[PDB]
Amino acid sequence: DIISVALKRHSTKAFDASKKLTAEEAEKIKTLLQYSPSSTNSQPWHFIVASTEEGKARVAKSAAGTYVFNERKMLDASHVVVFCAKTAMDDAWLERVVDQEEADGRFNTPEAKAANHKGRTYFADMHRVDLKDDDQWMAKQVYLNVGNFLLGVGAMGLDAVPIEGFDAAILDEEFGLKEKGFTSLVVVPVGHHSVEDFNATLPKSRLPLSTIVTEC
Amino acid sequence: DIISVALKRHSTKAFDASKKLTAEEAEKIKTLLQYSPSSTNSQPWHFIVASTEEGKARVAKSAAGTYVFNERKMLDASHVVVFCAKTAMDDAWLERVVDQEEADGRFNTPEAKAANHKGRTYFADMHRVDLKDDDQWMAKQVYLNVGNFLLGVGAMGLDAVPIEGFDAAILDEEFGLKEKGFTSLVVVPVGHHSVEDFNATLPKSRLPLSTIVTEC
Ligand SMILES: Cc1cc2nc3c(=O)[nH]c(=O)nc-3n(C[C@H](O)[C@H](O)[C@H](O)COP(=O)(O)O)c2cc1C
Ligand SMILES: Cc1cc2nc3c(=O)[nH]c(=O)nc-3n(C[C@H](O)[C@H](O)[C@H](O)COP(=O)(O)O)c2cc1C
Repeated sequence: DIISVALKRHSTKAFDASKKLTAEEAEKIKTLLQYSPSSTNSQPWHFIVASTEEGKARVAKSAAGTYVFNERKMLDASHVVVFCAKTAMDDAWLERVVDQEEADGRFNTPEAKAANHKGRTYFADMHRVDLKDDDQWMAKQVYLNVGNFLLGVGAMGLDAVPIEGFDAAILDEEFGLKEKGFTSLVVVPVGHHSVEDFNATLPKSRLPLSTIVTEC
Repeated sequence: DIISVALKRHSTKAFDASKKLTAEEAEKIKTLLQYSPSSTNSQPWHFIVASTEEGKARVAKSAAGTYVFNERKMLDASHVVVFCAKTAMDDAWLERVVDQEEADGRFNTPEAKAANHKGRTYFADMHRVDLKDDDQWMAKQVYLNVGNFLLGVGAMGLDAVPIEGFDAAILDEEFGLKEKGFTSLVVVPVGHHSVEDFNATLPKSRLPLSTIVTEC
C-alpha cells in the first residue's frame, strides 16, 4: 500500500556502507528521476548520480563546516543523487522538449505540435520575461522531482534522506555546474539504513489535519 | 511496482464527473498531503480540498481568461487540492512543529528538544534574515509535497493532473489566503479520467538519460 509506504519511510540518519543497490535498482532510480512530471514537461534539470567512493567523496566535500553532520550519510550511502536545476531557460532546451515529444509520437497532427509549442512558450516567457523568475520556477520543478523520488525509492524498499544541509557553492564548483548551466539544490543519499539509524524507530510527526487542511 | 506506476501515471486531461473518490480514498489523499517530508519538518503549507460543487466552483474562479482551458478539470474532478505555501516563516509555526514532535515522542530529553529547536531556528533564520528568501524556500517544500502527492495518487490507481495554469491572485482572494498567511501555488484535481482523456493512451516523453544524468 502506497499509504503504508508514506507512513513508514523516514529520513535515514545512518547508512550501512556495505549494502549497495542492485544493478536493477540502480537502473530503476534513474528511471524515477527521468520520468518525474514538470510544468509543460520542461524537465529543467540535471542529476549527478555518485556511486563510486571518490564520486561520493567529492559530493561529501559540500558537507563542510556546520554541515559535517551530513558527511557520513553522503559517504556511506550506496548511490548519492545531486538534484540540479538549470540556471536559465533557453530556447534550445524548449525546442528539445517539443521535438522529443514529436519524436515520441505524442502529436497526431502538426496543429497538435504547434499548440503544445505555443503553450510551453507562454509559460516559459511569463517566467523568463514577465516575472523574471525562471530560475525559481525551474528550482520548484526540481523539488517536485525530489518529492516524486523520495516516495519512489521508499516504495522500492530503499532508504534515503533529502539534504539541504550542504554548501551548494562548493558542490557547484566541485562538479563545474555553473559553466554547464546548472546549480545544485538537494542531495539525496540512497541505500539501506543500519541498526544505528536512530530515526528508523522514532515515530513520524506531522501537524494535525484540522490545522493543515480546509475542506469545502 | 512503483516504476510501472511512474511509467504509467499521466496528467489527466478530462475527468468523469460521475466518478467520486470513496470515503477511504478521500482520507488517504489527505494522509499523503500531511505526511510529505519537508526541510526540518517545517511543513510550511496548507491545503484546500474542494469536493462539493460549490467548492470546486470557487477554486475554478482562478481558471480565468488565458487559463480557461483548465476550468473543466477543476469542475469535473472528484476532489480538487489547492497546494498553498506560507508567505513568511514565523516563530509561532516553528514552535508548533517542535512541540508536536515532542508530543509525538521524538525527543528523549528536554535538551534534545531544545537542540532540535535551535537547529531549525538556525536554518529558518538563514532564509528569513540572511538570504531573505524564506518565501521561496517554503514554496519549494510545497512543490516537493506535490511531487510526493502525484506519485502517491498514481499508486492508488487514481487519476490527477497538476496545474500551474491558474490565477493565484484570484484564488488567494477567493479564499482569503493573504490574511491567513498563505498563497496558492498548484491546483491538483483528483478523480477518474473519462473515456475522452486522450492523454491516457499517448506515450510518455522525456529527454534521454545520456542528457539528464551524469554518473560518478
Ligand atoms: C528539502 C529537504 C531538506 C532536508 N534537509 C536535511 C539535512 O540536511 N539533513 C538531514 O539529516 N535531514 C534533512 N531533512 C530531513 C527532514 O528533517 C525530514 O524530511 C522531516 O523531519 C520529516 O521526517 P521524515 O523524512 O522522516 O518523514 C530535509 C528534508 C527535505 C524534504
Ligand atoms: C507544476 C506543474 C504544473 C503544470 N501545469 C499544467 C496545467 O496548467 N494544465 C495541464 O493540463 N497540465 C499541466 N501540467 C502537466 C504537464 O504538462 C505534465 O506533467 C508533463 O507534460 C509530463 O506529462 P505527465 O504528467 O503525463 O507525465 C503541469 C505539471 C506540473 C508538474
